[PDB]
Amino acid sequence: PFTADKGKCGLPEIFDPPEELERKVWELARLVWQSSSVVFHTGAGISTASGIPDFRGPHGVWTMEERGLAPKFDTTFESARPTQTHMALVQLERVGLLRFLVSQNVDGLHVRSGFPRDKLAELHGNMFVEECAKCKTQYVRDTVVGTMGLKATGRLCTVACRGELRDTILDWEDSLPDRDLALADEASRNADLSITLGTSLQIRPSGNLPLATKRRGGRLVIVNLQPTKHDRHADLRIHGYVDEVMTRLMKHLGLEIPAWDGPRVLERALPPLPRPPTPKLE
Ligand SMILES: Nc1ncnc2c1ncn2[C@@H]1O[C@H](COP(=O)(O)OP(=O)(O)OC[C@H]2O[C@H](O)[C@H](O)[C@@H]2O)[C@@H](O)[C@H]1O
Ligand SMILES: Oc1ccc2ccccc2c1-c1nc2ccccc2n2cccc12
Ligand SMILES: [Zn+2]
Repeated sequence: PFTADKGKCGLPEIFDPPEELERKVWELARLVWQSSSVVFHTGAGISTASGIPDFRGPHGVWTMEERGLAPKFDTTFESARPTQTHMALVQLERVGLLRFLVSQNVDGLHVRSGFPRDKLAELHGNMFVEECAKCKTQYVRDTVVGTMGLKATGRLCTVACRGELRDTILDWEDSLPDRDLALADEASRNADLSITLGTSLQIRPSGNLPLATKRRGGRLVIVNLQPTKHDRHADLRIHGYVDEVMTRLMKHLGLEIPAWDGPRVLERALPPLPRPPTPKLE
């Protein structure tokens, strides 16, 4: 709990220089174009450009704690805006290029960005979500739910039930949600491309799921400023800021990154929108 293993923290950052970075994002476009089933895995580094520190970055929560310093937030969770990366994931799902979204983040931003909850697994919980112990109904709130560790929040279930409502923030000892894990695992297994964004992949089983894509010939892309636990298994590793990678990628793919209306919850994925025709890849 206090000696929970926080892994390797504050490893040096890598910057692919510009021409190498262009070449690798073109190759990622290539693989997106060639794949039948793309699953994206996200961690805390997709939210740093919205003011939320990561865990193991140079100024991450655990990194800073190791040296005696505090992490720094430049927003609240309620006032955080989804990044260019978050919104690029919203679009890729709408046009049928993303089959499933696995996230370790609890920051609420994927849900708030409008991303459909039935294509999303929130492996570590979501701080805006509470869950009824009795019927299992979830409530996506507009403010962070006061507690962590699957505790009672003090509110009751309003289903047509009075069950105790609890947070969904897993503690060190707490097993992952079975639904979310089972769907992330299925998705990961059947995917032919897994792309990891802003995770150092050190937590298991979250960080292992991208490797499942390797099983039957799947390709694995890792996008991260630091080294990650599975770098050697990656077919491509792109060392850059994820917003810069994603914006380049979308431009190659011929897609706009859509506008954020403010916080919205979408339960179920809408019907898929038209998307550009695919280039010839010789
Ligand atoms: N803007 C950026 N662009 C690219 N990479 C980034 C950026 N900012 C940060 N990174 C990289 O982002 C990576 C973020 O890695 P970690 O900080 O381990 O977060 P996790 O999501 O995998 O943490 C897993 C869980 O562990 C915790 O205990 C909680 O339970 C978490 O749910 C770093 O390697 C950064 O270099
Ligand atoms: O619990 C969350 C939840 C979400 C986050 C998002 C970004 C960065 C840190 C956190 C944290 C984190 N967790 C802590 C757990 C135990 C002790 C201190 C923690 N901590 C301090 C600041 C942020 C956090
Ligand atoms: Zn209930």
